[PDB]
Amino acid sequence: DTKEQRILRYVQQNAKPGDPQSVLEAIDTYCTQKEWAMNVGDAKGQIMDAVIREYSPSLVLELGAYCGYSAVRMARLLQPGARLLTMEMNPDYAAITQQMLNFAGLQDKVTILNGASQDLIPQLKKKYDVDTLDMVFLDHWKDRYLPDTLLLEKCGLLRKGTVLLADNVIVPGTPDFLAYVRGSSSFECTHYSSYLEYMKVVDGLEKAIYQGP
Ligand SMILES: Cn1cnc(CNC(=O)c2cc(-c3ccc(F)cc3)cc(O)c2O)c1
Ligand SMILES: [Cl-]
Ligand SMILES: [Cl-]
Ligand SMILES: [Cl-]
Ligand SMILES: [Mg+2]
Repeated sequence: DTKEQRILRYVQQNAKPGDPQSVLEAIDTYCTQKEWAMNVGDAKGQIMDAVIREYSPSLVLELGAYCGYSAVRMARLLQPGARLLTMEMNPDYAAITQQMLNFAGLQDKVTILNGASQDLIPQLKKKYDVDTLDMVFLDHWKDRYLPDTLLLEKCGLLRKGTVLLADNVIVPGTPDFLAYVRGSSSFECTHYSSYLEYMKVVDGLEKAIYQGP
């Protein structure tokens, strides 16, 4: 089997069904003790939690679900009725993410879409009945952060106050995105320094709040 299958199985056998916190703890334990994986992790996860709680977004888009760690993290803190859409281009990972959400009991709050974000973003308004997004979590291929941000704007999915939160702006880094948002009058940016998941290596999140045209 794959690392991702092994992570899912560990959760199923070491967490309590319907208990998202136990799911996060199980993944963190597995990835610290057994096999590293590119989940956002606890250090950066705590920063994400603080941001989610500050904004209480009604509609969140995540780019890059992977195994669903961040989707569980965010969805567990959403208010009743609030929703998460998460995109994952790898079908095997999309299936892991669905099963992870199912186990966590969060499947009614989250929709996991299998496809490249550049292909799905233009369908959000008509197919998924989206008006604008309250928050976007970027965690997919690092060279897609900038083009997909520009695509979100083109498609009319950003509003004044839409919070972009980007993982991995130090490692692996996303230099074009980071330069762009920090240099743009349409974004107000804040850097949250942290650590790479499960590693004593500096990383960070960037929050970029959209200001309109
Ligand atoms: C498999 N996959 C398909 N798309 C993606 C998008 N994400 C990343 O590439 C990603 C990578 C790293 C990372 C990898 C190696 C390393 F040495 C240090 C950091 C960490 C993350 O948090 C990430 O999100 C991953
Ligand atoms: Cl994650
Ligand atoms: Cl993608
Ligand atoms: Cl961590
Ligand atoms: Mg990441």
